Amino acid sequence: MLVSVIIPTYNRPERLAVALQSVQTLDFDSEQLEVIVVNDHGTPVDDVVEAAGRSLNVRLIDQPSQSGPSGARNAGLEVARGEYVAFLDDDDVFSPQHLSGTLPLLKGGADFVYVNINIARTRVTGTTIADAEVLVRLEFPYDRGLLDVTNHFAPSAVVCRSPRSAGAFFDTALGVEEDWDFFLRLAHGHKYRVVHQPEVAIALHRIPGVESLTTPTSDDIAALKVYEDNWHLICERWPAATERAEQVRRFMPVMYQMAYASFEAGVPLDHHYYERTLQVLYRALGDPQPSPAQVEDELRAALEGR
Ligand SMILES: O=c1ccn([C@@H]2O[C@H](COP(=O)(O)OP(=O)(O)O)[C@@H](O)[C@H]2O)c(=O)[nH]1
Ligand SMILES: [Mg+2]
Repeated sequence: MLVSVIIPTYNRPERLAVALQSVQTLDFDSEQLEVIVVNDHGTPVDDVVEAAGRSLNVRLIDQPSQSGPSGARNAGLEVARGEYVAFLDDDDVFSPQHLSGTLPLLKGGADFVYVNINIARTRVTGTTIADAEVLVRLEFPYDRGLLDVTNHFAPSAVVCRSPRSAGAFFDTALGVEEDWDFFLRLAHGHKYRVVHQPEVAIALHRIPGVESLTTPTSDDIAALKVYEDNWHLICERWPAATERAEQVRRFMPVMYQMAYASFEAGVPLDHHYYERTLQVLYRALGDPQPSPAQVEDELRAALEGR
């Protein structure tokens, strides 16, 4: 009744079990918690979910077709009983303080809370986040409209007042930045009151692999093209609610062009170039307004590695 956790999962049965165990080690009264696991028509997860059910009130929904992370999260939102919903992607983990650290804010009058994010480069558990290898963390306060510029967190970091009660859902046409579109839909479409909670963190696993052993393929260009396209899509859909954020939006195509040129020249970008761009854009939104040529230079240093 108090909290529903929504875990969409697709051919990751091993990682799903790590995510579910991180729910089992929540410091929380399990009487007030329901877990909804949504299999997006991948390989079965009944055994994983059966195991977690020994300690949790878990429900498995089997999608009859692969609909995407948007479709699968909606499947969970439609059936969620909790006053508040907490998203968890099957390859991230909660810290034990995930709900004890956010629920006071939601009950006190927030509708939307996001916590710090540790971008973990090695696989960790819910009780072992501090053991993660971490080069960058997403800990941006909510005082400059960075969210109006571009996405600076991920669903696993979000606890929010029931989107079904608001009639607010994920857009199934978006396969990338669907979460950004959704957060803007709550914040601007439904006037959710957003609050940052820096005392709580999750682990979001971004394990490097082969790409930095090879070079930019024409698929890094294809994927960025779709990212760029959806970014323009959502920008048109949700106008910035401040003129400063509206001006800083114009830096993202500058950054995209820099990225394309690098890819085309066969030169890889920093593995965290997006997150280093967040830091540049967060500065461009505040304090004294830097010049546009200074910011264009910082984007350069951000995409290089420095
Ligand atoms: O067709 C898909 C692809 C992914 N997912 C789920 O959506 C979440 C986010 O997917 P992923 O981790 O690949 O997203 P990213 O971290 O790249 O945003 C995970 O729980 C996936 O299992 C899904 O339900 N259907
Ligand atoms: Mg993921």
